[PDB]
Amino acid sequence: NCCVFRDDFIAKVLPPVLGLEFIFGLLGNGLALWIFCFHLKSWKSSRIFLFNLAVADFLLIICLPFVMDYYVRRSDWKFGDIPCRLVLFMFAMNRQGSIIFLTVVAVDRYFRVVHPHHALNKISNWTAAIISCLLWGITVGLTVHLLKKKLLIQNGTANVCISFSICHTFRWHEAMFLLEFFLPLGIILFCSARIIWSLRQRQMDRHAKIKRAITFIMVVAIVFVICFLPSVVVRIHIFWLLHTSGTQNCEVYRSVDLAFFITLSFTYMNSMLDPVVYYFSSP
Ligand SMILES: C[C@@]1(c2ccccc2)OC(C(=O)O)=CC1=O
Repeated sequence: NCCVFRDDFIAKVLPPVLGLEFIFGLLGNGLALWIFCFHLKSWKSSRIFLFNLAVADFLLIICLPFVMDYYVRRSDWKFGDIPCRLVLFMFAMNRQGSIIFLTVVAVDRYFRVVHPHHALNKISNWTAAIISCLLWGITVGLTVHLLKKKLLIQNGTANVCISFSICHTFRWHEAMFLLEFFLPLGIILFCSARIIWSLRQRQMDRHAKIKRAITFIMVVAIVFVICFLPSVVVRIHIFWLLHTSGTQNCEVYRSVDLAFFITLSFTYMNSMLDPVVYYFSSP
């Protein structure tokens, strides 16, 4: 009897917003994959990591119509009782996989400006594919547990495919939702701080085009914070009522859960702005 409910205001927000993001997501990341496969004449180590970033976003954009149909049925999973776990495993894997390949690019850019002579900058394509394959391995390590757990809680006659329910339990999925964001913020922000400082200490900033390069190092951090921070702060807010003054009354959870469910739409926006900021902007 965990806190699960639905409202009508979200039905006037999510179906238009989620559908609109799907149009931009498919045209953006779909076109980006076209250039990588048939227009990139030299596949270096740096472009390999960026390619995986587009694959993760595309695997999430293709699943946007399925989750969109969930709301239009008044929050009812009409079909796919077993695919409910599948359609949710493909969502957390894409979200976490995008973050992992988002920090790697930031880490890769850090080693090219602060340690120009390091041997890591000259790794061959294969070595950049063995590392990339191992990164995909750890993505499913923290996500395949969705299949083991049972899902589709029945509210009498309705079906809801939700794993972010506001119920007082030490769930690994909820805890991993907080580690997937705080830890990269301690690496992405730190790496982007030295890149925007080493390029300034050595006076390379002035009288060069590199001003644009410094600008887009901060743009990446801005997009990451805007897309993921609001979802986290409303998740921690739920934990406050869950730990103290909660677990009994479901009315206090109504406001936060509705905000959390809507704020989750911020996450599928980083999969739309990534081709605009990462690939297309760069020459
Ligand atoms: C909205 C939702 C979803 C996913 C697939 C099918 C229905 C609903 O997306 C997530 C997620 O982004 O991880 C958790 C969900 O409950």
